Amino acid sequence: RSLIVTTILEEPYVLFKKSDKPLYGNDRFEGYCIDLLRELSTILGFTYEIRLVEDGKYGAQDDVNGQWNGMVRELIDHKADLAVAPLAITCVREKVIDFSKPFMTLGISILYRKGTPIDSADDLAKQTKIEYGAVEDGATMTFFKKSKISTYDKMWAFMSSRRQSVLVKSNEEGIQRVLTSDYAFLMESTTIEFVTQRNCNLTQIGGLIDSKGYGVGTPMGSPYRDKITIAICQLQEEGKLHMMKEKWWRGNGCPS
Amino acid sequence: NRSLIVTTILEEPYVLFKKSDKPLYGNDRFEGYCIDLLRELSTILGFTYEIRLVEDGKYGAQDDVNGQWNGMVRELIDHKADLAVAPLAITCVREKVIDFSKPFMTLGISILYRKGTPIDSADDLAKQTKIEYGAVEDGATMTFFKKSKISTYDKMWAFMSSRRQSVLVKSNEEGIQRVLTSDYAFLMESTTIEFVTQRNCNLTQIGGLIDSKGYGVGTPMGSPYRDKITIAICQLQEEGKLHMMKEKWWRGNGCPS
Ligand SMILES: N[C@@H](CCC(=O)O)C(=O)O
Ligand SMILES: N[C@@H](CCC(=O)O)C(=O)O
Repeated sequence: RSLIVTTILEEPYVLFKKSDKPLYGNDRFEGYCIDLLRELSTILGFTYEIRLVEDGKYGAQDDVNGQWNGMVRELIDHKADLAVAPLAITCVREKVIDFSKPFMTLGISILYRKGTPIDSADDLAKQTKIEYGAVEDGATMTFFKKSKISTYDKMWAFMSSRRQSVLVKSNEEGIQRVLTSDYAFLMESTTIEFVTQRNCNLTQIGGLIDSKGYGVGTPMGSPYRDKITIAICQLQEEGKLHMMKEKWWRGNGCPS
Repeated sequence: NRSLIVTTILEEPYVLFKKSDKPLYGNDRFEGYCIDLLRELSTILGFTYEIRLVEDGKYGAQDDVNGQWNGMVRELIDHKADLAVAPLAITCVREKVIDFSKPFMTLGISILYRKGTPIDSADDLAKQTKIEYGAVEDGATMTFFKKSKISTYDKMWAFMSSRRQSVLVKSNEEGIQRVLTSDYAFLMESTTIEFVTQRNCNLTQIGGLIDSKGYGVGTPMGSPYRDKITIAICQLQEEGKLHMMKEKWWRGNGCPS
């Protein structure tokens, strides 16, 4: 039996492979998470079918009714066996789904343009001329919501009282807003690293604000979770996780 | 309920002896990021505890021949302690014999040497012989190099293993003192490197993180505290408390970097 693997389109983790002819099935995707998924299947010996989350969402809990959406809800309802995606392992998701050990470490940081007085979230928090936000219903947005730290709680009051105007639906939308307006985008440092190598005008501002991991998600209590953690340890041991990251982030396009 | 026995090891700034004129007793002897963490866990979960330094002074690694563990790891396996609240690296070989909470801090292995050196990576360090290098004996960093199949790290282990008696040292403080007085580069965890370099401007990290892992609270295999501790650390992490404690103990922030 074939495991259903739910994912989401996000460069350079998961993308449509470019070719002159129609591609079908798993063959039509490529990226870091497609390579990882492939290495996992050959270690653990399963077959799989990749499907993109119908929602287009990562997975947040809505306050009004306590229900999840996105990739998390797909695993909650057992419509997927695994989620191989840049899905952040967070405490609020660990209550409803299970994660393998992280296959990559990252943090929330700020994507903005080179050449400004802003050099930390602290500088953003204390003003309102430069708008900022994050992907709505992602892990970054939940960081700000739960923090009892002045700077981050103040950034959440700002974003919160301007939801319909400063929260974006995807990273690409946030990236487009940084490039076309006075807007700073809170997003994950791994993605920022990929993005600032293709746009020399963009830069990560300040350091990492938190620290987290991407792990493969599974429904709560499933037995593949421990198998997958052991496969990830082996790939880490062998340097393959590292090789996969140089391959997908290879692009000495801009100066660092 | 009885007090939990917590095993730990002296290591600035995680765990140290409070500075005082008069002598202190029990738990009152210690201070540090870890001791603060322990204190917070105890009130979140409601337990009393007694802190005991690991008898053999090691974090824990496996014997070459029989594969028996030593250090804090071995104390947990043997049930001599209920928890290990220390900068204990969560690693795959350790997870086979003890349980860890979710990590309260992430880090990686890096290199500590003097500023001014042309060495800029472990690959650089492996190809020369004027500069010696090593790690804390019987900890997660030594184990990393010992098990590595990556060419550069395997080359380094061949060196540290042959000069073992001299280059593997008993603690971070001993390795740091070797960096400051001899041509010796020290393989160690980035959090600790960050503590040191912020306070001594003659010292620097060389290269990036050599690998990546977290610190976690160790518990004996299958203990019920594991999930309760994970739950507490999540509370502390979400709200911003771990960050506030990191800032309190990594105080020194004063060098070009
Ligand atoms: N990777 C995030 C989505 C994007 C973000 O929140 O920055 C998640 O797992 O929710
Ligand atoms: N923190 C390490 C010890 C120090 C090191 O290996 O550099 C451990 O848990 O073993």
